[PDB]
Amino acid sequence: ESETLNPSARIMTFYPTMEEFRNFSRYIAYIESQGAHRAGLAKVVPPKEWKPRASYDDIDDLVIPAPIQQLVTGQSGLFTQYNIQKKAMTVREFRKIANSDKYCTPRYSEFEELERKYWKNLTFNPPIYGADVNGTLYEKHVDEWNIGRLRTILDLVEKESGITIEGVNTPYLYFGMWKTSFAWHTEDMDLYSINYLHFGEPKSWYSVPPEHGKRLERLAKGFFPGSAQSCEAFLRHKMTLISPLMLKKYGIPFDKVTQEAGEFMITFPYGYHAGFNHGFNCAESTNFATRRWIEYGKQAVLCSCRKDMVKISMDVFVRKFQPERYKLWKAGKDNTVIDHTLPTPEAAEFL
Ligand SMILES: COc1cccc(CC(=O)Nc2ccc(O)c(-c3cc(C(=O)O)ccn3)c2)c1
Ligand SMILES: [Mn+2]
Ligand SMILES: [Zn+2]
Repeated sequence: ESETLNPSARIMTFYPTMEEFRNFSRYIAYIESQGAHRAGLAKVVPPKEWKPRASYDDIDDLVIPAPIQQLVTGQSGLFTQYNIQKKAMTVREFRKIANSDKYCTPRYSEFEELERKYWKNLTFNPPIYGADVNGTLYEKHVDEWNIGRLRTILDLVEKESGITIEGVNTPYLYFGMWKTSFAWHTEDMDLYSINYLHFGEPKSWYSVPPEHGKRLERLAKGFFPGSAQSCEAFLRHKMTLISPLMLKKYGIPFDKVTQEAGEFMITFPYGYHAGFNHGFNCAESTNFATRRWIEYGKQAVLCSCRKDMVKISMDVFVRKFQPERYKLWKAGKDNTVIDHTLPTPEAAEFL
């Protein structure tokens, strides 16, 4: 029934109308009814009728409080990325640097060409990434797909505890330049992710199907035995880069997609993704949830070596949506196995 939907677990692209696009949670259930989640990542092109801001020509004095210089070390498809924190910076300053001859995009024809230059020049001339900036670039009046208030059940965290977790139930802005990267990771508590590329050069993405996630971890634990012994989930450190050739060489299935300005990317629970920016650009993102996430949340393996890391209490979710399992769960007897192929319950109206 569900194992027949998207059996190649390939990344799918959707073009909703305006009526379809009005309701966020339902559209997510819809693309899951089509098996999009099996790829771990999906692209949703919004209608030409739509825009979250009239103009971005007024944002150059916005502060990037904590820019990050990305220093990559390693060879032949395997890399560790170190962060060097630089002093605060404005968007206009960031733009100048990004566009300067030292840091700007090299010339290319096909995307494959830029892909090769990225994996060969990754460890040279470390770029600066304006990541994890608190804020949104949506006008306050836009009610469709507003990253600051998506109204999913993730709201239960704030609603019943008051806790805000920056970037997780609040938006982050990312200012990229050529060769800035995000390492292999799943989301905090294995939540969903949504990413909107407001403007600029493209952002390319790699993804591994959730049903093969463990194979990627097995491979990673084998290449970084030291890290694996020191932490139960070292990939959440967001430092590990692994080229597609390396994945191919060891038979991890993956897919890749390029996100262009004005497009959304959705990641799904336990979907490993990575990628890099093509040039100066600006993206907004946050996490969200569906009822299907709850079981992922109950089973997520967290970082065990840093106290700073993100942990959401699952208790309120299991009481409200799985009350008959609560005593079993709280007593450590909930042996439920996850089927990565089943769509979230909210998809019932489409099947
Ligand atoms: C010691 O290493 C770190 C510690 C704390 C925070 C970070 C920053 C980070 O990668 N944050 C983050 C956390 C979760 C994510 O989903 C993304 C992310 C980033 C992008 C992107 O760069 O556009 C795309 C997809 N995901 C980024 C690194
Ligand atoms: Mn992510
Ligand atoms: Zn750790």
